[PDB]
Amino acid sequence: YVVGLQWMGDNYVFIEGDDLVFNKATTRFSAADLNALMPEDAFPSFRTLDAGRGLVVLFTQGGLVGFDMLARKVTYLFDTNEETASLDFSPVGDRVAYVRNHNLYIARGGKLGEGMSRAIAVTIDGTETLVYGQAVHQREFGIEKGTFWSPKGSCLAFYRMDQSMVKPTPIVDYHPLEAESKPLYYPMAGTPSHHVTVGIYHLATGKTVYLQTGEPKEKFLTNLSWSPDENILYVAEVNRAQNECKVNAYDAETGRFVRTLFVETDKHYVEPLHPLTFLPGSNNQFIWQSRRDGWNHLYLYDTTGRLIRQVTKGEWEVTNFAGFDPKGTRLYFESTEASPLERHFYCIDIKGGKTKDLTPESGMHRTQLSPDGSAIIDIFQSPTVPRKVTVTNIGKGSHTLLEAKNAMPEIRTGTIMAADGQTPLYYKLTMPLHFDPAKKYPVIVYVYGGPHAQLVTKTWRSSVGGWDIYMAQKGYAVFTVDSRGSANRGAAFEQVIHRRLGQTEMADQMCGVDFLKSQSWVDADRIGVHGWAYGGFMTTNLMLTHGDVFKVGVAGGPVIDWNRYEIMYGERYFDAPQENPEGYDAANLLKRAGDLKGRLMLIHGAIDPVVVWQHSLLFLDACVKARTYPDYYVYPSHEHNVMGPDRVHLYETITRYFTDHL
Amino acid sequence: YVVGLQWMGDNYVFIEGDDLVFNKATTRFSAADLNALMPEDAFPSFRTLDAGRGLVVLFTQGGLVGFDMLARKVTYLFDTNEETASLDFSPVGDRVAYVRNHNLYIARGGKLGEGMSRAIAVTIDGTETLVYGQAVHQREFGIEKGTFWSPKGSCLAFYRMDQSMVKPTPIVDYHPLEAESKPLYYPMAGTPSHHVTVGIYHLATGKTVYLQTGEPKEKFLTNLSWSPDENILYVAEVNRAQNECKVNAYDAETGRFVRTLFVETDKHYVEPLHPLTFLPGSNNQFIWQSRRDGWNHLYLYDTTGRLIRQVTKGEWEVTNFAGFDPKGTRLYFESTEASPLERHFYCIDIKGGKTKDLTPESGMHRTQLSPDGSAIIDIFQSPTVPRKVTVTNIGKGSHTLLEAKNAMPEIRTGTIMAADGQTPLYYKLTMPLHFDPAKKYPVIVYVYGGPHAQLVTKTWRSSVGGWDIYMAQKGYAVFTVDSRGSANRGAAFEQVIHRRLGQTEMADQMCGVDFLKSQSWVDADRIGVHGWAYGGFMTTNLMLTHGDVFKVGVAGGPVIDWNRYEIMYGERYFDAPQENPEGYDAANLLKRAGDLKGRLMLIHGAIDPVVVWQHSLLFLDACVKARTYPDYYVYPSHEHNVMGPDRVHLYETITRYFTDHL
Repeated sequence: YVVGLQWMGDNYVFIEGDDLVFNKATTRFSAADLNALMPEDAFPSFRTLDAGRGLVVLFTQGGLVGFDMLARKVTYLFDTNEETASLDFSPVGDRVAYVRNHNLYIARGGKLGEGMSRAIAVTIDGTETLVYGQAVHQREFGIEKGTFWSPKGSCLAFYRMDQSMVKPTPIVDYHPLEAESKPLYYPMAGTPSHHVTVGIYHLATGKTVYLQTGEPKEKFLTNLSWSPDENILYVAEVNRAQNECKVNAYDAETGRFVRTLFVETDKHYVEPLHPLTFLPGSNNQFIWQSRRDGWNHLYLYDTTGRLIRQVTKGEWEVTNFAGFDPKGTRLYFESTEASPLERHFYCIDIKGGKTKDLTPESGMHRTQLSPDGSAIIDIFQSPTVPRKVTVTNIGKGSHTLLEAKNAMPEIRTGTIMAADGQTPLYYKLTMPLHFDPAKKYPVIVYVYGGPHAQLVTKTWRSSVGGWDIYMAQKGYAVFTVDSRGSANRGAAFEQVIHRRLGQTEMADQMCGVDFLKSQSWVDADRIGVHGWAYGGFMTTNLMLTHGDVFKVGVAGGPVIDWNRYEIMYGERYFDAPQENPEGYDAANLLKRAGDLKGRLMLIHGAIDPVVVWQHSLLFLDACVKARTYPDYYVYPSHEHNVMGPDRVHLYETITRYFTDHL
Repeated sequence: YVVGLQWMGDNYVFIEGDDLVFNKATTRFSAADLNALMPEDAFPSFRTLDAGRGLVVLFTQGGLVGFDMLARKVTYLFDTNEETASLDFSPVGDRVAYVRNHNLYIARGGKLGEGMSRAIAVTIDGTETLVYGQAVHQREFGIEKGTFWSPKGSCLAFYRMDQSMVKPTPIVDYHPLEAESKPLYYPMAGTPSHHVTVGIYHLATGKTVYLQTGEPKEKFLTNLSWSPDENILYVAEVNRAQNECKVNAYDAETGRFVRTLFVETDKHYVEPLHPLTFLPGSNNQFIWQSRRDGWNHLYLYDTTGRLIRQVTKGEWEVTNFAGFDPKGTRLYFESTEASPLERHFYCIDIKGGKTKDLTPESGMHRTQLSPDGSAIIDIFQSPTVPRKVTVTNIGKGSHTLLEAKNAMPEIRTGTIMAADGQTPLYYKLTMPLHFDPAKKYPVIVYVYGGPHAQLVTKTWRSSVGGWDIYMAQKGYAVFTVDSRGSANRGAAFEQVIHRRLGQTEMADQMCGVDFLKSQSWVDADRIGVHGWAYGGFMTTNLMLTHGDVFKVGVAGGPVIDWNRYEIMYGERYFDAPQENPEGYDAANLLKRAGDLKGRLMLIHGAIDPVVVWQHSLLFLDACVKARTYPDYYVYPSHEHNVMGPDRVHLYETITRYFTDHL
């Protein structure tokens, strides 16, 4: 990454230590010039709010400074009471919503000099048991926050989560003299889910209204989408069985149910991940993403509920919807049409038809469509190309903004059949530094395998934070393969795992082993395995299932008993435990601890809210009574992943463990 | 141990599967004959209540059966509501006191056939924050329970512990679907102690009275001792500085303070461990144990507070007071007068003078003085003798009841100077199985080192649960040495550690190393260390202090930061942390985690209430940030020590760790 590249109206900006170089399709702006315009070394970090209007917000000791870049003027001063995590600025740019001590507030931006005004408390009965304005449903179904402003800043929609009926998991903080425990309302598979409702605060009247979403109370309220009109608030409702998704229209004034536009079901599960996105200047048509036909595509609906058409279609998937052209006759997006291993920015006619790849060079393309929808910033990188920024006037020439190119582990890539004998799996093989084919090196299988992830793509070097490359330097070869269940290969490719977590995944992973055994340089007796989270589940499951093949493994934050995983994610792929005993039992690693004959180290972050510590601890417990002997390590200060400098320590631990036992 | 040997009036009993063979100085009693006398394979286990009268209690599915052995008659039936842990039977043998759901109750024994009567609730406002009738002050100062009956069963004294001012430590139970947390009111060094008061329930009137023990509320109320008279209730009060012990007399009728018999102080700390024990048929004289002159001896006091004399005296210590002769002219006891490495049962004149060793054979003598104070059962064992039961009519011959004698690790014993160049330390050395002096074996130092313990004594084989012998079989030599601070060597020998925990102990332990380096067969580069609890503290401290000497270690339930150890024990030897910063800082292993260069494994029982889990977890945390790499293992179901079959697993883990890294 090189100094935050992005759009500012019709200018594409990027920093330069002390400078913020604005350019087009050219003029600087120093941290100094900026300070000159402030009230009270390099260029300060900031969050862009309105790329188009160039409005941004600067974080500074005491309040936030709204600042306009295209007009170099300080917009407003906001006082959030030192709360930044939940900051959600009104689209009008003059107000910001945030959560503080369980409640939702709206601080009004104060003009420079004109004085500040007391923030407004939208709610006042918030609690650790009653959460307001924050992510809900375990951050599934695209939910990343809990506040939603109406297009015109007239209303502020927000979640209200009653989790008082959820038996909590303790999260211990071991730093105080005496350790302190805070409860974590983590709803486990099969247990009563939390109860969510959507409230709507009207800035004008200060009046609040909750959508009459009805019963059952556990209904999953996802993807809130306001109407450009602000009269309707759309909600993508999903049932507990997660096999039905009703998109409903709600009266934002009264909260009354208006009607169901459309419903979509699926044999295994439906999983809405994006809001409705209306066409520019339209209040009757909107684009909706669906994976209904086995591939995520863009559909053009009409607020009546009538499907006008499926804009994109094919055995590939849209991996990001960037938007439209000013008129709204073309849709821009990122997809795997070129290859499951690549990402290209496209552009298709709103009427459908052929798509035009705008970033055809083989590799990974991460593109940013400009505001005026004309130009395009493109950051590319392939196995051969480290990076290559390319601002482009859609139509004109493609002025390159930056190009680069660089003993190291040889990385090989190939394909192999999955355990079904027909499905093509992709793998990346990191050869040991100073590889000598005369030799017989030890190999470690790095594995995730779970849904929503794809590890093998045409990128630059590693795609696992460089752990593979680290290990390769210590003499071990690392191998990864996106087994069935992995992402971006279509619904059929993924859903095969339904109700049978771990089964096909391992069957496919063993095909990755056969491949490795086919290499002369592969020492079939020194095969290891490593993984985190879902990869932890796999690493352990593999060692207990194929104790003869894998000698050593290290499993971080491993899911051991899926009955203890969250309702939302867990139930989608496994279904409730009461309705699928055999599936759950086959994956309950606690039941097969006695099969641990090799050397395995579980690693966990004590205050982990994703995969509760209990998982790895209970495994150890099962081992004590089954008389098996795993190893262990705990990071008391970390949650799910060890981030920051501590990661040097994590890598050192994981690595040394293999150099010690593999 | 061979079928519970003990006294029953003038008979010495011991079981025999289905039989209970009574004998003298002879007749059986079958489990069958017994069942014939019950209301509703071998001989049932039982708790003796009155050895003299032969009264016992049998635990049987539904209630407890009081039974008389010397008269083969069922005394009473007790209904405790399935509560056994706290059972404390009235000396009258017809009533039992017990705690159930925070409250104290007294169930009356019901005669066979005559019907049962509803138990009486002495208290009713008990809580997890207000504990009634249980051990207090962290089970220090001899406190093992919280109920004390008056000699005639007229009154029931009991502790009332208000711990609401103690910040609790969580104890997580990871077995339920979602882990559950119960608070543990573990008062850490320097924090507010709990508030204890002694209540007295009068069976006759049902009236209750609390001793007016006054202020400060943190006063340690220890060693409650009733007067044979039942009018006075004696209490050994200890201050927070633990340098003063006032023995006070209290009116059992009103609870009013009567007077202070005597006070005893000490430069470092005073530590009362036994109640007052009046002379038979006397209400004015009682024996009191003190270590006031640097050695635990028996003192003869007068209820006025006047010291009549010091019955026993010498540079040895009384290790157990068995009692007197019917008349009360001789005291019987166990001591180290023969040698700190042995235990002999003695007998001295109440007037003082020479002591007569009644069990002179060199070794460990565990004796039981008969009720009529004439005979004596003696279980002996030495390095050469496995066991040797010996019933003896004090004066007559010594009829032996059982004698026994048996490739194995050669155990050597010797002495070495402590780091002060003058004090004699004793060690036990377990040689590796199949020792060959031509060789150079690796050695592991097993260490406790803390106060109140003595590992090196003239016993049979190991004296560490056989772990030394286990390791010796896998090629490693194990060495232990009772360093200064260890028990039974006098106050001066122990107190040297005061305010400087870990310092002299290690200095002495390194003298044990020099000794080992003096052996040709000792491979000076393969020296390890193992310890539990205080031994964990030592093991870690040694590896961080002498990283060059110790290559590998395993520390179970280790105290790492003494600021997190209980007030009672901790403050006695270290004094408060606020008054001894340097002492505490020098022992705060968290401060020196960066010095861990060798391989160390901490082991802990998750629900450990002695050494809170936090200790080892924080150490790991300190290591992550100091960039050092220890190993780890947790037993989620265990407390301080892994007992039962699981101990096979513990031993296997500890051992394999050394065979892997040492």
